[PDB]
Amino acid sequence: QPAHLCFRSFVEALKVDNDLVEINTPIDPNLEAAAITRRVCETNDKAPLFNNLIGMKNGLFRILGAPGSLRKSSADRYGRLARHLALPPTASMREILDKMLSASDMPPIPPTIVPTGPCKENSLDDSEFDLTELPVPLIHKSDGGKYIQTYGMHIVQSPDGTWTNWSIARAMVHDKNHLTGLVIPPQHIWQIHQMWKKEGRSDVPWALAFGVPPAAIMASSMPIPDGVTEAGYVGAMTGSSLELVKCDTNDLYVPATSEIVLEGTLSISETGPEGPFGEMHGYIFPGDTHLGAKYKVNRITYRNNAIMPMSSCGRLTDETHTMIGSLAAAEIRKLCQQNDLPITDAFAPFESQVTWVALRVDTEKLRAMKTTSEGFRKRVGDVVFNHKAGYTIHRLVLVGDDIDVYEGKDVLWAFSTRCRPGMDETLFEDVRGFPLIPYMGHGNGPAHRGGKVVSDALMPTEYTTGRNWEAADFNQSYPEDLKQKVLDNWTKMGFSHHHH
Amino acid sequence: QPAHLCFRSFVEALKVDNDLVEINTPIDPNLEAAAITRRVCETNDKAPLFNNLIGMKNGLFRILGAPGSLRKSSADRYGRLARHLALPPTASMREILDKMLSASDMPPIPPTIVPTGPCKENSLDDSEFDLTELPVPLIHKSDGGKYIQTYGMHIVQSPDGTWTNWSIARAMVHDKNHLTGLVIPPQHIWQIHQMWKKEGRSDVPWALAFGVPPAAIMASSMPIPDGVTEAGYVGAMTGSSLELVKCDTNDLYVPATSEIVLEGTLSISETGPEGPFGEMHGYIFPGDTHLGAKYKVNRITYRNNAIMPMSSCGRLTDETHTMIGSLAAAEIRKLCQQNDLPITDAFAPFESQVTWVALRVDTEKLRAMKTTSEGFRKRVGDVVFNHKAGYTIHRLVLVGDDIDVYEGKDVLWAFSTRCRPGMDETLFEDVRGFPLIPYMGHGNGPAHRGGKVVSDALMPTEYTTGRNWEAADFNQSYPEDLKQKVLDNWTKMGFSHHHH
Ligand SMILES: Cc1cc2c3c(c1C)C(C)(C)CC=[N+]3c1c([nH]c(=O)[nH]c1=O)N2C[C@H](O)[C@H](O)[C@H](O)COP(=O)(O)O
Ligand SMILES: Cc1cc2c3c(c1C)C(C)(C)CC=[N+]3c1c([nH]c(=O)[nH]c1=O)N2C[C@H](O)[C@H](O)[C@H](O)COP(=O)(O)O
Ligand SMILES: [K+]
Ligand SMILES: [K+]
Ligand SMILES: [K+]
Ligand SMILES: [K+]
Ligand SMILES: [Mn+2]
Ligand SMILES: [Mn+2]
Repeated sequence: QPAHLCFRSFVEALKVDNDLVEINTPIDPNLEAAAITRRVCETNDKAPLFNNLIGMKNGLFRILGAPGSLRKSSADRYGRLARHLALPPTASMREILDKMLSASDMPPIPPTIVPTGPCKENSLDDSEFDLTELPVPLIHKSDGGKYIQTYGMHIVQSPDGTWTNWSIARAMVHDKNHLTGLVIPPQHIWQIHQMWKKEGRSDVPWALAFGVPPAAIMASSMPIPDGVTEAGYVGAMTGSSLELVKCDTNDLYVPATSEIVLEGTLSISETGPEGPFGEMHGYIFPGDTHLGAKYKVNRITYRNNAIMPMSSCGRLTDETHTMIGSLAAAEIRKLCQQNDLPITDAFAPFESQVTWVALRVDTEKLRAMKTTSEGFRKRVGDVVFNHKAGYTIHRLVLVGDDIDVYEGKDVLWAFSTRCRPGMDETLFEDVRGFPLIPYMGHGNGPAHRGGKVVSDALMPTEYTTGRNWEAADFNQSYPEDLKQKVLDNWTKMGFSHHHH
Repeated sequence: QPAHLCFRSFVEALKVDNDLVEINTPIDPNLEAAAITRRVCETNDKAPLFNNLIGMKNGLFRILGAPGSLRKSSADRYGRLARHLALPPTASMREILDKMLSASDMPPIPPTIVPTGPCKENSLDDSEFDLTELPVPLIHKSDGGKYIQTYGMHIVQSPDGTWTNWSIARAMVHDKNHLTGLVIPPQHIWQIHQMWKKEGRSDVPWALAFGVPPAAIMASSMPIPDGVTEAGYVGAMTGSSLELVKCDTNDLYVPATSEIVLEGTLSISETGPEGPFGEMHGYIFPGDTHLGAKYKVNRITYRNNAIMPMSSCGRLTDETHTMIGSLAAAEIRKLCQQNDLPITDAFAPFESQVTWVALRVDTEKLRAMKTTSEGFRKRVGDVVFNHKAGYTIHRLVLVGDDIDVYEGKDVLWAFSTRCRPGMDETLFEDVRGFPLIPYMGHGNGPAHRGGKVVSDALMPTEYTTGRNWEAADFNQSYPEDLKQKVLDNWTKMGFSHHHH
């Protein structure tokens, strides 16, 4: 099966790429696996596959860390993401995000039901598993629980059957047969949950599939529109209907090649202690436990030699930066274009801990609008910050056509030199805020509201007559023939490879 | 003579360090020298010494580019700056800035007059030179003139004789015997100029010395206090009285080992076209010429085989970042401490194009103040932004004791995650602004006023009871013994030198 359609094939792809280290000696899921993974993520090393996890019983489970993290070289920096999508490993960010957006104007390709698959190789019923006995990792030393769920896909369906959502929300083990986790607005698992609670008749039928098709985990992490079933979007994106099998204890459908599947219910009434957890923005607040959603597990099914993917998230760079930030930015780029805003590209700079999105503007189009900074900043912020795709983003930086928004250094340069603090900015206090950012949920103001800003790094003449400067750089402040002479004589004179 | 006290010895030091490329074939001062230098600065290469400059006559002149730019390795990144100051080449930024501040609580060591020196090896009077005939560089393709002065020291003295200031302000050739340049408030050359214009009797006696003692060019680029003679400060800093010779046509004194010396006057009445110039913030605005100050040159003296230093300034990283930013930040650190503010360290991040300064706070001291963010932000901004040392800085970022302000990545992390836009910031509109930043002089508001902000990246509990988080990083979210186990087994398991 292809790597983008089968997690087990994706692991083999990473090996073939010389992008995997298989650790076959005993590794402790209490911190050690996540510590190795953390170091990998902070150094852009090869992904670790822990084949000998202390506490692994009857096939549950091996761990793959850092599945969507960065490689060291510039030439295949995003290779692990490209391997989720059948793209060449040298794919640019622009090409990855375009591939993630491509299904947005295609008909869905709904999934195909098959009668069985590898996820049915083993099962454990209600008397045979205990979630406290599995090798679930403690990921950070102060975490409030063992976070079994950092890279699986929650599957829930609207009561009317019309929308089936796939999404990554965190969850940790509560006891032998329950998990707790975050289920918060405006996320789709929350939106569906609310539908079931207003009906008031039963808990939400639920499954959580780990080690799903890599193309499906990518869509699970992208804020595609309300009401859209991720399976059909992935089908369109990949040009192939995904094969799903039915759960044994409910009528939801899971990828046939899922490594591990939990089946059960998400309660519409119960809660339990959840968190704290070491989070995307680089922090944990020890002892900051709050009630979260409560899931009951009725059944586990799994592949022989099952592998659990894990995100050891925190400071730069991991799946929470490469996937949450970049995929939000892709959806925001589309959203702006559909609102007739002249945006060509969008990216969430890593240097902003993916809290900013830089929006590249077609300034020829801007000029024809015959508008001003104040008006244009307000229009952009109202579109993005009132939409779910803007949830996690607190600062939008508008830049002209000379800036490559996928290059943090150039975004930082533009922001720092072209946006006058205050005067060139519009603050938004009456929009939903992202409470996980420290300055929101542990800050001086309301955890759930405001704290957002549009910073205009467009220069004045970019609204009127056109760019009126040249950069004081080697590229722009010397003629072509001189530049080429310099480069051709560089090593000859005494001064100092693309792949490496 | 030691390298920090003699420019010619400093060039030899850079060679011995394998930090120099001597180019002995013909190089054009029309762009080519500055293009090579620009590339050096954008790639942290070795400093270029152009020994065969097309148009060099009767010893005037060779060029050294990139004299205060960065080296490639992390271990001696600031080595070229250390070589200005007799510090080991591995010196940290903290050690360089401490050495620049050390004279601030020492008695001055005034200079020693000697009867001659190498700067008197050759002379040209009023009938023998023509500044349009020398190999003065065109540094950027759209510059409004040939900028002879990018790394020399202007010397002017108060009418009462009590203060002699040394400073770098840019100047370009106007005609055979004049230069034009920037003389703008609040700079000391401007402050002295104003004194002479209010007396109204004569133009300002003036000299411009190129290739001065490296310790003296550093102090020339630092905003030490009003009224303080840079020579005595350098004397104290170095522990040695500087040797100066008298000018031939005026009574000012120049370093004895200066490579080239211009003697003349700065007019109290005349102006001439000046600029545009490719500037520190990374831009040139072609055709943006304005009247600047006008200098008359009456005499040139120079060393045999004289060498002119040159800054090919613009985008990262050159002398305008490493010296203007860092030395302002050092003076701001001192200024805050003298105003009883609990600041331990200050640095202007390169990523902010040296427009921000990050101030590290002793949060134990902050806690004893029993204050709030709003009050503390106002107090810090009022101290810094009303002082000359704050002129070039438009954003101050306050951070707690965990952040290394000399590490841009950590400053960016703190800013982006701990400062809530708007609410955690105070804007300052009634302070002097730096017009050279594009968003000031080519922006939407007053070029000379406002546009400044204090951004508080201190978390709430840092004012009260103490830090209440741990970072979600390898350093902080795993115990010591585990971390060390991981590191000791890293290459054994399969994963990947300080000098490289
Ligand atoms: C890649 C990624 C995405 C996480 C995520 C992480 C990763 C690695 C974890 C598991 C490591 C940390 C926690 N995560 C949560 C999360 N969304 C959320 O609501 N709660 C979370 O707890 N997301 C973000 C979420 O998946 C996106 O917002 C999706 O758009 C949700 O899909 P939806 O649009 O269908 O609601
Ligand atoms: C390192 C450095 C400093 C420049 C400088 C450059 C460099 C490389 C140039 C020459 C390449 C670009 C232009 N420069 C100017 C300048 N100050 C100024 O007022 N006008 C300028 O034109 N300075 C900043 C100035 O030297 C500091 O502000 C000093 O504090 C001035 O000394 P003072 O405190 O005694 O007035
Ligand atoms: K999704
Ligand atoms: K602007
Ligand atoms: K000075
Ligand atoms: K704050
Ligand atoms: Mn969805
Ligand atoms: Mn001075």
